[PDB]
Parts: sequence; structure tokens; C-alpha cells
Amino acid sequence: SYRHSFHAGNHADVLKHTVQSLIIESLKEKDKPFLYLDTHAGAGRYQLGRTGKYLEGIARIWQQDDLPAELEAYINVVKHFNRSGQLRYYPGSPLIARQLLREQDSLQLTELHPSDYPLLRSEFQKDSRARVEKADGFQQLKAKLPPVSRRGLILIDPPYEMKTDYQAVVSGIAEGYKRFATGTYALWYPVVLRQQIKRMIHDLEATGIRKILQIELAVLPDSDRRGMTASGMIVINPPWKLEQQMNNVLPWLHSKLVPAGTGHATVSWIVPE
Ligand SMILES: Nc1ncnc2c1ncn2[C@@H]1O[C@@H](CN(CCCNc2ncnc3c2ncn3[C@H]2O[C@@H](CO)[C@@H](O)[C@H]2O)CC[C@H](N)C(=O)O)[C@@H](O)[C@H]1O
Repeated sequence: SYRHSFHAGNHADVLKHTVQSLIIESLKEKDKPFLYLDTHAGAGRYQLGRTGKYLEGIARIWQQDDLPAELEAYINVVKHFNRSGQLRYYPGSPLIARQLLREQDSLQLTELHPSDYPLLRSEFQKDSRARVEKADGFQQLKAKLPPVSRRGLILIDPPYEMKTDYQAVVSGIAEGYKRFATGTYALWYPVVLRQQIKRMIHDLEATGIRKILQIELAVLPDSDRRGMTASGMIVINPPWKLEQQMNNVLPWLHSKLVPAGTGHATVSWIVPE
């Protein structure tokens, strides 16, 4: 039976999966196959619920009739999994990739958690494009790159339960980048303590890697006491349209996700070309 999740479809999920969908839609503009690599893939999909963070996330987005055209692909995948019109299922990143990728493209998904891996495996049991491995995700940035197709989106989306996640993401990014330097790397991060993020970003600059874009949506100002008040996406080699797309949808997302106007929503270069 599909996993229940209290956090699935929260504002962080809306931003991450928005960005994942747009990157994927950009890579589909060329006929040649690409790889979708998901270092930390989770269960695949989530049974929702009135409680659950989704009420303040995807529920405030998916039935809006002023949807910016940039969200259509993402929201269309959510609708696919809730055809009766009642918000009951949220697709994880592997399923957004499963629905958006074409016949020719490939998926490589790892999940270590023994409760989620078997669910994740059955989601691709009949999909000859996809492989699912019970492996450490960070190790995949060495073992699976470059893809044979030499095109790809790599999503690095660890739990950040262990504070070492903030260093592993960066060294893993540098490991994969040396091997596949034209790939698009998307790193999801949460803002719990802002000092954590300043250090991680400083470590990313220290690698010298170029073309690093930062997309961050905050539902409250930085705090010392309130858990995750913001999340972001850091994109190495973003498709050329991504920055203008995010400038278009980010204020909209913030408007609908945070009526009170707390927090912020920003697109900026950590490191330009
Ligand atoms: N706290 C959570 N617990 C369980 N599920 C959660 C939680 N937060 C979000 N999710 C949902 O699974 C998420 C990710 N997914 C698998 C679940 C990974 N396991 C987690 N373990 C402990 N803490 C987690 C976890 N995930 C986020 N946190 C965070 O807790 C934050 C506040 O929220 C921060 O402090 C941070 O520590 C990856 C699948 C794939 N890459 C995809 O994109 O789906 C995410 O997508 C969301 O849907």
C-alpha cells in the first residue's frame, strides 16, 4: 500500500517539482535521449491526508485557474494522479520524471530506506527505461556519470537529517560535475538555520564551479526556532530559459502559497557563467 506522508506536497515540494518539471521540459526540446538521475528517490508517490502540509502547498496551487503556463506540465502530472478532482495523491520526483520523460529517455533511481525501496521498485516494475537501486545516492554521482546518452538532469535531494548532508551534497556535486560537466544538477536544500545554508553555499563557491543558479522560496523569515522556514533549488547548468521562467512563476507561487506575504522568493546567481 502506498506510503502516507504528512510532509508530502508541502511548499518545498511545489518549488522542487516545479523546477524539476521545467528542467525536464527543456531537455525534451532535443530529440536525443537523456538520463534522469534521482540520488534519493523516496517512495514514488504519497497518500495525502483535514491535516497534512499539502494543505499549505500543492492544495493552494493545483486548482488555480490563473495558472502560469510554466506550471502546466507539473500540475498536469499531479492531476493525472487525481483524476476525480479530489486531492488524494502526490507524485514524488520519480513519478514526475516517469510521466514527463519520453520513450527514449532513461531513469536511474536510488533509495536506501527499506520501507520505501520496495514501493519505489514496483512503480517501475514494467518500465524498461528505468532502473531502481537500493544504494547510497551520493555514490551514484561517481558510479553513474556520465550517462551513456551524455545528456541529463541529476536531482540531489537528501533528507538533511544528518548535518553531514550539507557537505556531502557539495562534494558529490563536484564529483559528478568533473565526470559530466554539461549535465544539469538540481540540488534541493531546506532553510532551518540560515547559517547552515551560508556555509553550504560558501563551500559550493569554493569548488569554483560555474553557472550556479539559486531559486529560493521562503514562507516565513529566517528563524532560530521554527524549523524549515524556506527551501531552495540550486541548479548547475540551468537550461537557458530557466531563470526567466522562475522570474515569471516565483512571485505567483509565493502569492498563492503565502497570502500574508511573509518570507520572500528570489532568483539569483551564486556563480554566473
Ligand atoms: N521531514 C520529512 N519526513 C518525511 N518526508 C518528508 C519530510 N519532508 C519532506 N518530505 C517528503 O519526502 C521528501 C524527500 N523524499 C524522501 C523522504 C526523505 N526522508 C526525510 N527524512 C527526514 N527528514 C526529511 C526527509 N525529507 C525531508 N526532510 C526534511 O525535514 C524538513 C522539514 O520538512 C527539513 O528539516 C528536512 O530535514 C525524497 C524523494 C524524491 N527526491 C522526491 O522529490 O520526492 C520530500 O519530497 C517530501 O515529499
